[PDB]
Amino acid sequence: AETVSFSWNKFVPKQPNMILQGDAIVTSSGKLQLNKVDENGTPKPSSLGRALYSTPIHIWDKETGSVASFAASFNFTFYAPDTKRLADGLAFFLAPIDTKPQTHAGYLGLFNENEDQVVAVEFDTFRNSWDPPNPHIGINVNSIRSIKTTSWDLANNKVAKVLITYDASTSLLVASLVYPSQRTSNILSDVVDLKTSLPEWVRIGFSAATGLDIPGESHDVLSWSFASNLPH
Amino acid sequence: AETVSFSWNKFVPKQPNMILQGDAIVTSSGKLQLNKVDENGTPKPSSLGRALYSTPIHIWDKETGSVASFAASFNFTFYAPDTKRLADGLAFFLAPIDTKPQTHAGYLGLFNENEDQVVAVEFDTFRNSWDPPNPHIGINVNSIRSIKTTSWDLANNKVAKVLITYDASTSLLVASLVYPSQRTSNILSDVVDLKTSLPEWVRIGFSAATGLDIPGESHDVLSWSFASNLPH
Amino acid sequence: AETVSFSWNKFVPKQPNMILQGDAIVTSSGKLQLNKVDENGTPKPSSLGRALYSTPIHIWDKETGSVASFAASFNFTFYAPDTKRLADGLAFFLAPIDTKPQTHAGYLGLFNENEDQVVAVEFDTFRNSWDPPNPHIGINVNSIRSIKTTSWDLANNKVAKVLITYDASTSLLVASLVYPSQRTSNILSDVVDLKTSLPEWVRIGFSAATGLDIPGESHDVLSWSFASNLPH
Amino acid sequence: AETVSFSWNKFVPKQPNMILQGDAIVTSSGKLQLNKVDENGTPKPSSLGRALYSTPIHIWDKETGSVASFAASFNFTFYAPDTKRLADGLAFFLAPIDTKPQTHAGYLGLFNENEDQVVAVEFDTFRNSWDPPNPHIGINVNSIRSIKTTSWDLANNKVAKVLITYDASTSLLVASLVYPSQRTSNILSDVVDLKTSLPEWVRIGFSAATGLDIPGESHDVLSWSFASNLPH
Ligand SMILES: [Ca+2]
Ligand SMILES: [Ca+2]
Ligand SMILES: [Ca+2]
Ligand SMILES: [Ca+2]
Ligand SMILES: [Mn+2]
Ligand SMILES: [Mn+2]
Ligand SMILES: [Mn+2]
Ligand SMILES: [Mn+2]
Repeated sequence: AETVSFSWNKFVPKQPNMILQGDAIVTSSGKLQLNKVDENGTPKPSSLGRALYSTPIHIWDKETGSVASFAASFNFTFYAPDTKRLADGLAFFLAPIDTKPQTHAGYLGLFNENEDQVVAVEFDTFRNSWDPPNPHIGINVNSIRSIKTTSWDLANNKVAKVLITYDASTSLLVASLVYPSQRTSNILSDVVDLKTSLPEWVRIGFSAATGLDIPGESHDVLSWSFASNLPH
Repeated sequence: AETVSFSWNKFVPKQPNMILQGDAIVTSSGKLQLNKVDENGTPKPSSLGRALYSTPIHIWDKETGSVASFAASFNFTFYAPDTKRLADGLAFFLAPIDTKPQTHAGYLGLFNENEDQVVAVEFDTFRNSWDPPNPHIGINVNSIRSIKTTSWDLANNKVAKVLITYDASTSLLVASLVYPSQRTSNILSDVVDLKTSLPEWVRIGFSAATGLDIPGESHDVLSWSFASNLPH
Repeated sequence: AETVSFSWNKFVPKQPNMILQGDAIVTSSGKLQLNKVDENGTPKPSSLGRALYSTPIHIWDKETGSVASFAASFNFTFYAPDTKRLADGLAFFLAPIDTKPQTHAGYLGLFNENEDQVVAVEFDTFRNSWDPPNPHIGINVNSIRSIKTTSWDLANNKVAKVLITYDASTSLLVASLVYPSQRTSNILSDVVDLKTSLPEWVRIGFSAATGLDIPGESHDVLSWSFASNLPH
Repeated sequence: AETVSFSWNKFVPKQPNMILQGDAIVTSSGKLQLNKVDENGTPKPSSLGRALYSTPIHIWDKETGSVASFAASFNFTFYAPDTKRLADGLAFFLAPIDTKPQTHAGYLGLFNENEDQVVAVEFDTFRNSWDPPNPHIGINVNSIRSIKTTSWDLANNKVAKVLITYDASTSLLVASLVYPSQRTSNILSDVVDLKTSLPEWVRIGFSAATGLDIPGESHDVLSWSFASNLPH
């Protein structure tokens, strides 16, 4: 085996175990603030933040052909000056180490218009042409066109708690989101082949975009947990 | 703190850390077989099995007024000779140590017709008068009338994987069930106050009933995991 | 695999997950008090206490021939009215489920004069004919005659912290005792074959005796931790 | 809290979560080989290897004034062409992120002749003027002059297993080394104040040197484990 794992109940400004890209930063108040905001705290359009964890993860193994199993979780929120007009979303993902930001807005900073090898779970607020009705949750295997999605019952300014799981044995990825304040929950599950989708080593992180021409909503990540196993 | 936790990938016949009630037994093949069956393997009506874990759990504390947080999981299946005619269901629960079986069939062995202090998560196959349309999943706080339920997309003879969580801090209980074979999943969540619902010490286990006049479906528990924390 | 594990930072009077034998009891003040004492708090001679954990442990497996690996720890102390005159000792051990107390004093309640299948780590204060000079630590495989022992640098009324390990793979048992207050430590290690020494299922606990004709020292167990794994 | 932790049962050549300094490298055969050797496999004098783990560790906190507790372990060996002539040693340590190698041989690559803020546990084979008789184990707080040491019963070409612990609460560091093949073990313990000794963030790793004018012994690290907690 080969294992790793970490937990933070807060973000520490300037923490060396993290890598901030784009607009992303950490507040004195221990928030991971992915997008840029007004003094009033209002979001700025055409914004983009990413955040990754420094140590790369050994997700699969060529010789052995072994596949890691992982799990992650994190508390997060959003702020929408106007809830009738949201965009663009937030995502948790896995990418090559070298990873850098891609297209914004609708592409959630993870994908570029044409065809990085990315695996992602999206929390989408905005109906692109490829999107389904309503904000939803989706699995993204090398495309902004989710292989599966599900209605997401978002709640502005309220804390959502998230759970992600990868069962190597079934090759089945599961995502669940719960809002304790509203006693509400959504889940989603599908199969993903790590191997054909990613490099043996990856980096994980968060991505988030605001509306192109609109402010839509900010995206703050409050806490974060991760564990992984890779067997013999 | 005070913690406990256990995991089994199989059941061992005659294992001393378990307590079998009613029809319940463990197969040579490491299954926990809750209800009785034909040679052909068909279920016998009016059957009832319970199974508990020996060590009692310290779920809450009077002096401190502290509340445990727990989580559990287990792989399970069902066998329905005839899928048009199912009953009665399966449940995971928490009860007083002294606990013994109650009414069968529709009462899932946990509750008696009139008004034990029981907390349960049910997997219900049968529309009682108190039930909602379709097999579902529900939270049972001292009553067979779920405070909340959700459509359960059962699949006969297929393995379902289950997850239960209790967040003391939010007092929010979450139940998720996933069927990897069908890439299908359901979740459900609501608040439950341990304190007002149960004794400081409890025992946990499984309950399962067959149709009164029908065979409906058997209920086998394949594996089992549990962890709990009780703080200062 | 098959795993279990538990931790207590205090003892709860009347806790159902424990079994008290002999003089042993739990104080309002959360101590596990193995031997009997004066109002003044002085120990009573010819005293004997044992304490076990309720759930039995699956230490080895016949079919598979698999062996568990475990580890334990606990904070403990002793009280000697007169340090020139100590007896008799304290022990942590593994026994058959059925286990009941044996001979006292020098036999630490675990062994009887002539030849239960017991494995124990002793903290011996008293030179029996079979003992070596000075209080020591020893490994006891079915005999009060340690297969190995080591000088123990005891310190009255001071808290000692203990560590026990069993590496199934090497079949090597290790015991370390440290006294933080005095920046002092002892270790001891040797091989033990679980299989030939014990039953597939065992119960673990503590034993402790006072001097036959003397008071010697009391033995209180403050905290306790245990984890075990048994593989496929 | 804030936690991290990792385990490897082998080293992967070119693994990105590690940083190799000096002569240090990883063998096809998954060894971490700290010093340089002959084709015959014999060690080369005046050699030096270091190895660190990439992610930095948050060992203590200014605001809170909280101190982490950690533990580590690793399997290691040594090869001495001639056991009458050994040098120079191996060490596990904590340093500033920026850390780079210091003086070799007797200084184990961690310290320079005159007075980096380093905390280390040494496995010393060579009697310097500051050393005590015999190979030993020692605690090094900002000096190659151990604040405490203990006889180390080394065994050439044999696998030693090591354990390191830091109890923030007692501020007591413990080191134990065991050689299963020989049923032999050594322990050592003393207090160390993280705060006054190191920066809030540190990097951990291994260091190892060969004899100045002699080959002495090689130093290979086989496996490695680490966990840390930093509280609120
Ligand atoms: Ca979209
Ligand atoms: Ca029903
Ligand atoms: Ca004795
Ligand atoms: Ca030296
Ligand atoms: Mn979408
Ligand atoms: Mn129902
Ligand atoms: Mn003895
Ligand atoms: Mn030295």
